[PDB]
Amino acid sequence: LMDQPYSKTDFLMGTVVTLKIYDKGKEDVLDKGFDRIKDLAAKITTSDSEKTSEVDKINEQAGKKPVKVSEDVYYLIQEGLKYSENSGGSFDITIGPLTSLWHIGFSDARKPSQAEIDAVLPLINYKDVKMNDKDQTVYLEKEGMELDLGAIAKGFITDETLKVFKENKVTTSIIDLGGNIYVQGNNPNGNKWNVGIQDPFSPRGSVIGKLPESNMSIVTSGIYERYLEVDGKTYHHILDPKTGYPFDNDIAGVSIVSKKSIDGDGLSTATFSKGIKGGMDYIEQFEGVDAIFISKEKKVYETSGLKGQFELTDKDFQMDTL
Ligand SMILES: Nc1ncnc2c1ncn2[C@@H]1O[C@H](COP(=O)(O)OP(=O)(O)O)[C@@H](O)[C@H]1O
Ligand SMILES: [Mg+2]
Ligand SMILES: [Mg+2]
Repeated sequence: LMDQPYSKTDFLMGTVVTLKIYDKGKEDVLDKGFDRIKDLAAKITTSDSEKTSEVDKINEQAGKKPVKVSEDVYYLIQEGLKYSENSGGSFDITIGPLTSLWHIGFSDARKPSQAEIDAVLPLINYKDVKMNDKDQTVYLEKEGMELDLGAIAKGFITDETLKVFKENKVTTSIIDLGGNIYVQGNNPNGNKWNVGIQDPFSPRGSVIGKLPESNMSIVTSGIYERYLEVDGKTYHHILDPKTGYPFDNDIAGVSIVSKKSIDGDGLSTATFSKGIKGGMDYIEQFEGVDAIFISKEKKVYETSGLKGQFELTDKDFQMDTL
């Protein structure tokens, strides 16, 4: 193991992405990782006017005909439908018509009018996604429907990147896709990795504290990471598919700790829909999954798996308990 890792940085999917590998001799696995990330993102993205992705193709054939898709996309949509069901539809990968409408995080983001929202809500229904395992085809049942895999793409890509790493016998590494961290192995000095917990009020990278972790995903969401501002008001990018407006409750930010990064992303949105007290309860129903919640009043909560493990460093915040 090396003290200083092999490191590469890029800007993809609208975020800074960095990979670090500490195993001597494996510098070329960084390119294998970024290659994989780029291949997955090209299949998944809807927001490239120059290329038609598999997701784009599914969307343009809504109500028309099923679409042959690759194993990567078929798999990701299957998992998205499970998270959709498991969430009670507060998370729904068919939110596409609604997220296209606000298009938060792009220079043309806007607050649509209620009448425009009302027109797209009847299109949001994960149950209208028709999978065929035999054919490996995906069919949206009604015209107008749009898939949006945004809320699970970085988790899936992280896990797929780790698979690339393990295939090349990488043992110690850090994968950072902006709002997703995976830490593999331990620090070369033998300690667990000290994972920063994001300060939801400050730019990405600022932290309120550290959580020691090894071989774990940490996924972070917050009310200010991608948002729109108009008339002195803020609209973040995690939308209520039943309302058309961003979830409004006491959560400022949440970091979810799990074995798989996709479960991190997956569980993120149903957690936002439930608030602090309800989101902790939801997370307590999932074995091997925990969370640190940060409320709008700057108080910090741990689920049972994590109780007493977060090390708070920012005095503006305070540990609290239900
Ligand atoms: N309720 C929802 N269910 C499913 N997907 C959503 C929902 N709201 C927004 N999305 C899509 O998923 C993305 C949110 O992903 P998330 O992981 O929470 O943010 P980040 O990209 O900062 O990690 C949005 O940008 C949008 O494309
Ligand atoms: Mg997510
Ligand atoms: Mg994410």
